[PDB]
Amino acid sequence: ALTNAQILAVIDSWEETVGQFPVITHHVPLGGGLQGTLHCYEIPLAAPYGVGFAKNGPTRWQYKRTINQVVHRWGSHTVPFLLEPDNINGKTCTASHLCHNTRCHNPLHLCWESLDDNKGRNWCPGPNGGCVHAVVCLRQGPLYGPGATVAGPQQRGSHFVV
Amino acid sequence: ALTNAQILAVIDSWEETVGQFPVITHHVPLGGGLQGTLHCYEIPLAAPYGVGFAKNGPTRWQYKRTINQVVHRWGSHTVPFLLEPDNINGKTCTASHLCHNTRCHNPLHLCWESLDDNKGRNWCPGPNGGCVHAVVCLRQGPLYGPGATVAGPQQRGSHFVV
DNA sequence: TTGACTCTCTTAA
DNA sequence: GAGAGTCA
DNA sequence: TTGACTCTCTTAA
DNA sequence: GAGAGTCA
Ligand SMILES: [Mg+2]
Ligand SMILES: [Mg+2]
Ligand SMILES: [Zn+2]
Ligand SMILES: [Zn+2]
Ligand SMILES: [Zn+2]
Ligand SMILES: [Zn+2]
Repeated sequence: ALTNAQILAVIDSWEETVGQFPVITHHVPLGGGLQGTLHCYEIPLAAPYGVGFAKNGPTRWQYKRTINQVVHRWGSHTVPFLLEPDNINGKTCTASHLCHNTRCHNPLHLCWESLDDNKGRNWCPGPNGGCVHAVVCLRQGPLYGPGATVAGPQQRGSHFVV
Repeated sequence: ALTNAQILAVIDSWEETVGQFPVITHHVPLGGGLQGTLHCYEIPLAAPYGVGFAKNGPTRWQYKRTINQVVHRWGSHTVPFLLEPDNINGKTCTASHLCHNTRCHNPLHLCWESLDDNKGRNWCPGPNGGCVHAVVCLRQGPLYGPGATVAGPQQRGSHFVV
C-alpha cells in the first residue's frame, strides 16, 4: 500500500509466512568443480500455501493483503523489493532466483534485476567458476556447458568469409 | 517431397543471393579484452531484399522458391541447415547467430542448435574469454558482463539462512 | 512464379 | 518473468 | 477478509 | 527464435 509503514508491514508479514515454509536443502554446482548447499524455503505444491498466497500459474504465485479495506496484490517473489525502483535503464525489474528454484521464496535467494540479467544467470559459470555478476550468483547456472549444437557454420560455395 | 539434389539447389541459390548482400565489417569484442572483426552479409532494411526473400516481421524474413509448381518457404536463416536434423534431445533446432546480428545471413555466422543454446550465447564471455561452447562463439555475447542488478538478496528479520 | 505485404506462433525466464 | 477476474 | 481457482500478458532469442 | 495467407 501507499505508506512506507504499510509496505514494511507487507514485507514483514510476507517474511514471517515464508519463513514458515519447509526448508529444503539443495546441493548445487558452484563452478570450478566445487559444490555448495542452498536452503530453499519452498511454497507447498498445492493449496493451502500460506496466509496471503495463491497460485495463479503452474509455477506462478501471488501475495495478497487487505489494506485500507482494499485488496493489494503482488507477484509472490516481488514483495521483498517493494521499496526498490521498479525499473532500471528503462527495463522492468523482475524478481530473479539465484537458486533457479521457482517454488523457493527465500529472499536470500532473490535479487531484483532486468529480465535480461535474470535470464543470463542460467548460463553463468558460477561463483567458483568465473561469475562476474556484480550481485554474485549462488550457483553455476543450470544451462552452463558446451551445448548440443547440431550443425556449425558452413558454406557450400566460396561466397562468404567469416 | 524435395529430393536432396533439389534441397542442395535451394541452398546454392540462397548462397548465391545472400553473397550479394552488402558485406559490412564489424569490430567486435572477443573476450579477454581482445577485439576482432566479423564480416556480416546484411539483408537490406527495406524491399527489395533479394530474389526469393520477403520480410514477415521487424527482424524476421523468409526464403521462398517454387519447385515443380509447389511453393516452398523457409525461415530465411534456416536454409543452410535443410540437410540437418531438425531436433536434438527432444528440442527443436533453431538458426542461431554467432554474430548476434539478425539482418546478417552469412552462413559462416550461423549455427543450428536448441533455443536454449542459442539464447545462452548472449552472455558468453567469448572465444578469447572462456567460451566453452563446443561449436565455439565468434564473439563475446552482447549481454556479457556484471549486469545492472538493482537490489540483491536481503531480509529484514532473521527468519532465513542462505 | 514472384514480391511485398499481412497475420499469429514458440520458448522459458 | 508478470497483471487481473471469478467465485465462495 | 481470505482462499482457491480462472484467464491472459511481457520479453527477446 | 518460427509458420502461414492474400493479392496481383
Ligand atoms: Mg531466473
Ligand atoms: Mg541468438
Ligand atoms: Zn532457493
Ligand atoms: Zn553469475
Ligand atoms: Zn554476421
Ligand atoms: Zn560461447
